[PDB]
Amino acid sequence: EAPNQALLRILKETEFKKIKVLGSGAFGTVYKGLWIPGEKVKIPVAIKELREATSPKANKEILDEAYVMASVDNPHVCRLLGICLTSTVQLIMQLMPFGSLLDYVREHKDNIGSQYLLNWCVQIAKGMNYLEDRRLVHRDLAARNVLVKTPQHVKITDFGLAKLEKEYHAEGGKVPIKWMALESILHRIYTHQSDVWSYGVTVWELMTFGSKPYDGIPASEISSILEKGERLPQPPICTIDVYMIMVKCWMIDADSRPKFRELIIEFSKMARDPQRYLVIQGDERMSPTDSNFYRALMVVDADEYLIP
Amino acid sequence: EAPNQALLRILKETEFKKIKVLGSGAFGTVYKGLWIPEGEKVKIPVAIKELREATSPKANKEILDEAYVMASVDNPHVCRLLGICLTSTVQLIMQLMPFGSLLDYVREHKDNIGSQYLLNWCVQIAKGMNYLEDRRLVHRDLAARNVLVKTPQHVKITDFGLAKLLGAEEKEYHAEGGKVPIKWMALESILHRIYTHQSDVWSYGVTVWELMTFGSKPYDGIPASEISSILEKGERLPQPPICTIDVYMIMVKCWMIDADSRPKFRELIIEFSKMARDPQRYLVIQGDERMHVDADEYLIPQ
Ligand SMILES: Cn1c2ccccc2c2c3c(c4c5ccccc5n(CCC#N)c4c21)CNC3=O
Ligand SMILES: [Cl-]
Ligand SMILES: [Cl-]
Repeated sequence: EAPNQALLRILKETEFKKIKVLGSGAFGTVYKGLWIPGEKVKIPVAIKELREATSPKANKEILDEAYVMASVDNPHVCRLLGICLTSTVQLIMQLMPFGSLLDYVREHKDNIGSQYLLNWCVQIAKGMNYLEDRRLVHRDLAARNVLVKTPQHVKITDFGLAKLEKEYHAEGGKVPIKWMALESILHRIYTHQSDVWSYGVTVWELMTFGSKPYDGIPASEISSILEKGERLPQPPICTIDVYMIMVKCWMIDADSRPKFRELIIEFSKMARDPQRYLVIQGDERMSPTDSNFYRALMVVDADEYLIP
Repeated sequence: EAPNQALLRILKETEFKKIKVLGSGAFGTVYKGLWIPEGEKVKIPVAIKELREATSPKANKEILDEAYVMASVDNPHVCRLLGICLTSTVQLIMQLMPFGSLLDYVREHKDNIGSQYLLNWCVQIAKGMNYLEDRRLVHRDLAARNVLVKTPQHVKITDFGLAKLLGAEEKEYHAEGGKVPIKWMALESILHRIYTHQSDVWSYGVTVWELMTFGSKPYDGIPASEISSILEKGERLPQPPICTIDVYMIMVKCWMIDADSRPKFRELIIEFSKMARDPQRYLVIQGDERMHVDADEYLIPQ
């Protein structure tokens, strides 16, 4: 092949501070974080820290993870800012100052634009197919995990990636029942076509402007309702053609579900004529702005600093 | 062009129960069923089609394609689906025509069929067809068995399983093999697996035949393989005794070898509608003068 000249940066624990715990696992936990660096600018980040300081196998995994993430390089997949070799290893993953898409969309639903909505689907499909070109399974696609660099540019977190042979099992605790494919629910296994299922759901959240999927429904019921053939309802904005794309992602059979390269083609094709495929009231006139998540930090994007 | 806001509704199978089987196919089965919408307090009669297996993506893709068309078309003589069921084997839920296939209907009631109805049915079939020509969709399996009778007054088209949608770029669609029965298909479709709206007209001509003869089998004696020869030989379906030369002529044009020569559906509505003004003249039937908790498709619409 070719040399992987990916830079790995080692940051001191003093350099970064962890605001709050976003998620927890049997091994390791993930914190919302602020990184400073002696520079004026502050950078929002996600930090993954091993729960346990002394497990050879866990340490081997966390280093491979840091190897893949640093190895990853795509406009729509979060860059790995660096790692810090405490006894408990931590990995720093860039976060965008404006925040996540899900929150962003709820804040701006009134002013939201149809072209932007089709454009985000093409972008997420690009990151996922990039990820899938290497044999890499995201295991958690959702609108909270899609980050807004700018309203035109979004990126998806690559934390906790699993690399393939056909399928990989994953146990962490705090699992997201609603976004997972039924196959994943019953047997706790994740494939690319399972990730597509989560992709379908993500698009739904975008289309409804951030309504909660299967809202007010217990997680135990969800596995059964999927067997009965219930699925998410049509987004009022959505055309039948767009909805069909979501429906195919929610097909019980894995192979029936669309492959990611397909999804990129389709959405870019619909992106050429967005107004025919998505109908939003007062669609023609609607503006880029700061976000509520971004307000709390009040920040600098990581990508701009690193450029020099 | 315009956005398609036709809406497809997902329904959990617990919402509907199946009282009885209307018909069997190798693809799968159609059930008579009562559908209760959750929350809503009405009972809707419905027909549910269910495939034999969810095993194959192609099977999966075609049903999803079929369901997409049946939801997107809205015509008074095109049967519409109420919703879909994402179960492992996908389920199709459609408005129920209680009476059944027209072909079934004609044989049982041959003694009572007035000339107007036969003309009135012909008009209605064409009207639905003509809509599908507008929608760029070729039905690809028209027969009196695929024409259902919600009521004698009203009839709707059915079984879009074979139907394919033409590309704007391409005037005609060609598909490998022939799933469909030979007798209905136009000669170009048998020889070259070519299908066009004009090829649908040919099948239309066979559907009218079936009505005018009260459902007798086309080329009833003949095995399917021979049929391609006889058409080339020039034999065709014989004059329905009830039929005048003016009406039968119309069926002749449909089974013309040259597809562009045969009538367009638009024409067929006007030609059969004009006959429908003065039916006795254009159709001769003995005793013709003598011859004449709730849910519905209507209910769903405002
Ligand atoms: C065979 N059959 C009937 C027989 C007696 C009474 C009704 C039907 C019927 C109906 C439908 C269908 C229908 C809808 C889509 C596809 C096929 C349908 N069939 C039979 C075709 C097969 N298989 C239907 C059908 C759809 N609504 C029906 O009533
Ligand atoms: Cl999370
Ligand atoms: Cl959940």
